[PDB]
Amino acid sequence: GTELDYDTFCFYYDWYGSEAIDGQYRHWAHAIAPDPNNPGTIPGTQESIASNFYPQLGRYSSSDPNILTKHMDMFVMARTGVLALTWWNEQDETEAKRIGLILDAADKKKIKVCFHLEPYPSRNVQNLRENIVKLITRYGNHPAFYRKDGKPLFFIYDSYLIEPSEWEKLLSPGGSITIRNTAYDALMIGLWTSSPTVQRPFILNAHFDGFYTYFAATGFTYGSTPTNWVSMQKWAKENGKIFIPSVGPGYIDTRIRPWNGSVIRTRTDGQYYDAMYRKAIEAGVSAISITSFNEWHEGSQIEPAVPYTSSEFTYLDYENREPDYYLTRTAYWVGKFRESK
Ligand SMILES: OC[C@H]1O[C@H](O[C@H]2[C@@H](O)[C@H](O)[C@@H](CO)O[C@@H]2O)[C@@H](O)[C@@H](O)[C@@H]1O
Ligand SMILES: OC[C@H]1C[C@@H]2N[C@@H]2[C@@H](O[C@H]2O[C@H](CO)[C@@H](O)[C@H](O)[C@H]2O)[C@@H]1O
Repeated sequence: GTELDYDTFCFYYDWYGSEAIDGQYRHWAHAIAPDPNNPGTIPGTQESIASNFYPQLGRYSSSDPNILTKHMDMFVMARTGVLALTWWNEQDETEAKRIGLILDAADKKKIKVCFHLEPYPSRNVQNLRENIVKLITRYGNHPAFYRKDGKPLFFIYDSYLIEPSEWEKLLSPGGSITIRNTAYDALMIGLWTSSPTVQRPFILNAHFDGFYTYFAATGFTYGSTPTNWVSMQKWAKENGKIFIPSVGPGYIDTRIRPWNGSVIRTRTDGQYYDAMYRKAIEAGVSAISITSFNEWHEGSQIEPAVPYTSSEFTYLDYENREPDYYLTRTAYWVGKFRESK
């Protein structure tokens, strides 16, 4: 009852910086988003960071090998065997260095790493293919690189921004630039957002291998409404698709999106997380994703947080629970998920 689960994916963000390592407390400092219907910036000082919560590890660097060790030990505590790494195609030496550091640290703990392909500028199926080839070439032989039944796995965020007719070229076995039957074949997991009438043909026509839902906030989309998960799984099974619902402990992003309060989901001392995780397991899925390890801007993190009140902000915290509660509660749910597999 302590081993890692390799069908449990935890979304991980490597974009945090410190002045010492990165030259700026990157992401702890963050622009405040204008209201879609100034706004200024959060300066990323000790007192004022771009989160409604406050990390136990402080304003850390994602490139600090000592932080990475600590994070891998947290994954072990949570029993989450796969780190699903945000990937922004920065094409810079700092990105390349950090990915290697994360793979190296993960391997010491038998954690695996897969990539979460983000909506980088001009993303399209051709440069996606080239980037999948690059990632598999660079990292595919690393011992921590994830495979499921012989295949890499990628999550594709906001996949609906690319038309199914383009996806088909990459993901159908007959597609013009197919990855199927090549050295670069992979399980491609697209984002299910809206109603079945839209999403079912999208997924089929795009030739995705499966789908995930991402959002930690229940009801934000059809896909992130857990009462839909039984029927989504039924459809997945009938159509040979892998459904990987995303569960999270809460949501709050109002430091960076002050206009977005309607998306707040309160943690209620863990009861929100328990409810969402239970629904995923009851749906009878093969794999679960966790939003998130450390999306601190969106308040979905399971990473330890501490009480903190500064002269600039009174942070939220884990209340009646201890800082590592969400790690240990994840481990509880991983056990229940395994019991179901
Ligand atoms: O606008 C706030 C909203 O922004 C982000 O989500 C956007 C997009 O990535 C999603 O696919 C669609 C889903 O309908 O919504 C937005 O356009 C997220 O940061 C989200 O959590 C946030 O509420
Ligand atoms: O990993 C998928 C998304 C997770 C999270 N909603 C953000 C998206 O990133 C945008 O918003 C971040 C702040 O929450 C911002 O730092 C980043 O630059 C944005 O691209 C992720 O795409």
